[PDB]
Amino acid sequence: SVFSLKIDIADNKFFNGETSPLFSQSQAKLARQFHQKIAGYRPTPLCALDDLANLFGVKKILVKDESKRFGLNAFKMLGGAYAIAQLLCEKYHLDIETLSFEHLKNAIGEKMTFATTTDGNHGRGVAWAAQQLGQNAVIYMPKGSAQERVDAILNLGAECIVTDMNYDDTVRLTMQHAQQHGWEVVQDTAWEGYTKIPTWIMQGYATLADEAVEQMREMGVTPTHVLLQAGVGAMAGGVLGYLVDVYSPQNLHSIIVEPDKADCIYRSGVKGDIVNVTIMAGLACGEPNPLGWEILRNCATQFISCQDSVAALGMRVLGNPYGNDPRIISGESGAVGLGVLAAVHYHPQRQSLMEKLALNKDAVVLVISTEGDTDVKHYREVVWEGKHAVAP
Amino acid sequence: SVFSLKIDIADNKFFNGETSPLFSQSQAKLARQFHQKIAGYRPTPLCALDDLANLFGVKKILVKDESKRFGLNAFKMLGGAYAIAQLLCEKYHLDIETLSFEHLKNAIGEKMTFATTTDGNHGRGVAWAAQQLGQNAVIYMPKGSAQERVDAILNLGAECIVTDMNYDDTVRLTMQHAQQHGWEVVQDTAWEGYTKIPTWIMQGYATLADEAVEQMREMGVTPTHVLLQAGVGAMAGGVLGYLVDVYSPQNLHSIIVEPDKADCIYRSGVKGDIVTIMAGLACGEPNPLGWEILRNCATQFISCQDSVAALGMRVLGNPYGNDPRIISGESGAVGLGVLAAVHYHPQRQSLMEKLALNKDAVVLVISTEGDTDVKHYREVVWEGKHAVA
Repeated sequence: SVFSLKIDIADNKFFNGETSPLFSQSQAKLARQFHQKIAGYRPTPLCALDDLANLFGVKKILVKDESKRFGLNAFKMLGGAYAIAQLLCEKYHLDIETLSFEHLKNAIGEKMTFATTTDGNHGRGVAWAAQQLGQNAVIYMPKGSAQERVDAILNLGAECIVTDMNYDDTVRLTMQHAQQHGWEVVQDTAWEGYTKIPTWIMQGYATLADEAVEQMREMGVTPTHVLLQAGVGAMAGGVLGYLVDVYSPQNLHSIIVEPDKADCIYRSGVKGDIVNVTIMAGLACGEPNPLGWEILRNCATQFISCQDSVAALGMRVLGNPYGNDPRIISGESGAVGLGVLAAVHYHPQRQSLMEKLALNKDAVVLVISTEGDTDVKHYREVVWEGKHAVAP
Repeated sequence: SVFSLKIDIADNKFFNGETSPLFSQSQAKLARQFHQKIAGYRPTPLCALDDLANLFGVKKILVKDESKRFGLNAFKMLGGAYAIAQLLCEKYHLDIETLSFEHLKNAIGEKMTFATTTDGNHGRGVAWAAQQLGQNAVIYMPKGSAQERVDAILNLGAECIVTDMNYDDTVRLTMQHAQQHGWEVVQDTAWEGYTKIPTWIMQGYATLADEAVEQMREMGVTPTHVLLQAGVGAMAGGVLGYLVDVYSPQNLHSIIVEPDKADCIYRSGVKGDIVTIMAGLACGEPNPLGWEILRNCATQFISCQDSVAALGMRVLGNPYGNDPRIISGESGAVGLGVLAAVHYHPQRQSLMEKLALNKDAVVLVISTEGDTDVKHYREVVWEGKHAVA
């Protein structure tokens, strides 16, 4: 059926192609060397959706499936565990490059307590790392957070306090308690006086991009496009930072994807300056991450502000593939990049939307599925019950 | 996670447990012998939905996947091709056991013309068999029929006429033209003076039942339940007829499943006498031959809301846990849809008790068709068309 879902596309007028000092091939290779030492490491699958690509009128659609990332069901621990390891190594005067993760688990020293607010995956990665390394974790979640996500954190030995307040008021509470008790704040975003931890996080994320590049080279393919879903822009910034260093920013058509109720990067993209703004878990934004914004402002090709139901489409399209394509389990925020492609294909303005996005029969499109079914109830409501339908 | 879809359950008050020697084991095996000889024959998969069973609170859910029935994407050829072969052997003094497709496809001489009305699957089976055996087919389809289904018939070398009338009015036109030009009417239902062809069709359908029994006995399992979606009850009658001969009609909890606006068998079950719908489950009047079997041997009849089928499609297409994926059309999935609707229903406990569904239940389900209309299929599974709320 032909349907019209809100897709706003805006060219990045502030593009300059200046690559990053903090986020490149070398730091990502370092991070992956670290990840390669953790029990249960395995590069996550890069799935070829050949039949969907032929339906959509592109050459290839490739989906990085991060639901396979160590049983955490999301990509987030790549950064969270890396930042936590770095912090511990720093406190114990250890060199993270010359030791194994197991060496770190049995490390002796003063115990740290990590404090975080999360709407799902970030807190879980922090809680996971804290437990592995014998440290403590205190994770706060906003009002209305799903009990399953709370329990995922509790099952990792961390305290998990569900507040009566929204996301931002909970961050403030995390910061205030951490000051009071002498805890270490671990957030995936940056602000003035707080750039060190978010940098490690973004460098850690780049492991998934290094894996994808290797896998693409093995396949003998070169991407022309990448879609990156962005909350504050930590993943987008870190992942694009890596890919832009490999491919050049002129020769990679990067698209940043946000839901329209939290399109903080999209709005910043039009103005050029930082624009400050419930949202699908994962893609919340209040203020854009300033470290990530630097990379996106410089190197992102386009920004998209899309309708919420676009993500739900993506969940379904991945969950019940076309032709003989492989099946992928993708949560709301995980699927929105793929959703964009599905939404463009059924759109009346298919032809001009494709031309705008420079999609054609030669396009090799890289998509990141950032999480699996982290809320199983919401997942099945979408894919089985048809909740958040296209028309409704 | 909580939703109430209408699923009317009625015990069969007219149950007597009288099997049908006519639709039993021996006739199914005879029809299977015929299908076995057809190039590319392979029994259709019987998929174990173990993780779905554990979620729903039953021992096993087994799904007969008729989307693998040759390249037809539906079970229907099993009856249609068998009946057509029997007609040809009768007319041209041939032996069914030694019948050569290659010989009939190329032979010169007298040819039959087979006339039928379909909403999709039946006519495609008739067209397929006509092509394979060197005969002619003229297929009529009602107003609004999907162009993909029309093309599928045309691709088989048949004539396909799309009318501006409903299903029933198209059947009469088929009968009028066949009488006028001397064609052979091949319909998958019965009326007075028209039972012989439908009989073969129902016996042919039982090949899927014979296959599933073989597969279940290879698995070492015994089914406690079977859900059968019924249009006029030809598939149901033929399949249950077979199944109750194998397992006895007392030891097998059979549930006949019908959509809302076409519940002709359900209304006949409550009364006791013969009384544009999702493709394949149109009725109007029940098949008398099928009705005799269901009245006798069916444990229960279900009249369910339309969206139950759309649920089944999505549940099959995007499985739970590590279960195998199954592509199932609207009518194909409605049997599985009932199970998923019960599970999420407020009255789950009293629905399962009413259906004798428990932790020991081994539930056999038939997926009668795959994605025969791909536009519709993807609208349901991707776009969320016919949502639960």
